[PDB]
Formats: sequence, C-alpha cells, structure tokens
Amino acid sequence: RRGYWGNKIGKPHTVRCKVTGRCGSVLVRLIPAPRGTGIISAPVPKKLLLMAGIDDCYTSAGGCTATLGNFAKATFDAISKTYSYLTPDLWKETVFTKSPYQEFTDHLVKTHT
RNA sequence: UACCUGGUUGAUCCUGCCAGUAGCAUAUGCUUGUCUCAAAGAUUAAGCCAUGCAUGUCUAAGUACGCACGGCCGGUACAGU
Repeated sequence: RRGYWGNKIGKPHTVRCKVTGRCGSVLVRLIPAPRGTGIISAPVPKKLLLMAGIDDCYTSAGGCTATLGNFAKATFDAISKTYSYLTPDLWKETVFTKSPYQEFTDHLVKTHT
C-alpha cells in the first residue's frame, strides 16, 4: 500500500505511514519521503522497495545487518504491515460481500475438491 | 541522499572492536597546455641579527641685513624668489 507525502497530485510515490519490521535483532524504520528524493537505503532493501514501486523512502537500520538473511526478511516484514496498519480512511465499515467459495460452489458439485 | 561492507566458527545467530568509505587542512611524491581569483616563517625559538629604507611639516597671512639668486633704486613694516 502506497500513499502520499503531505499533499495530493495523484499517483502515490511513497509509503503511507511510518512503519517498522523486525527479524531477530535487525529492524528497519521505513519513513515517508517527498517526491524525487529516490530510495535512500542500503543495497539490500533498495532491491525490494524499488520493485515494490515505492520510489521515495528514508530508512535507517539497527543491529547486525551483515547477516543479510535477517535484513531482507525484516524489510519484507515491514512492507507487509502497510495494509495491516489502520488509518482514518479505513474507519468506515465494510459491507461483508459474499465469498467466491460460496457463489461459485455450483460448478464444484461434480466431484471437485 | 536520514545508506553501510569485509574479518572470531565445521556451520548458524549475537556481543564487540579492528579494517574498508566520504569531507576538511598541513606536509610530501609524481605529473602539468590556456584563462581568472590569491593564501603564504603562526605551529618550532615573543631565538639572534649585517646593510638599506619605513615621519615629517609653510601659506597673501609668526621671525628673512644668507656677503644666496634677483634688482631697474630702494628699505623710509618693506619685494620677487
């Protein structure tokens, strides 16, 4: 989930909110950034964030980032939390639409599992 | 540009320092066409010093008998310089 800096002009360029993600003494602090600053990070998370389409970000690390297996999994952990972070936009209540499992069950009553 | 990478082990995750990285100002090595700007015996010995120079000054208007120059003849405030 991508978001904006402090104002709108369409097409989100950065992270919605300031989030973290930890994997066994490594953590990352993805901080939002204004347009055109580029991704300011180490080489390892610069891969992931660039592929994500998050084109602007400030970061900072803490702990042993030498063992990169932790470092990248902790980045990926942070990138997950974006839709698991509650924002005032999402406060309006969902309509609880029926599941595809329910509606399309008619074709699956043959022998299908 | 709010950034990290290598090194303790058979292998893994930490703690931790060492090394790598960029700027700045002094010395030094090697090299060097053209253009502008210019810091420069402070670091150490506020150690010691040859020679040369670096503070003098007169307007119509303080004092002109320089045997100076000049004079158009002088002085009688008395010339001009």
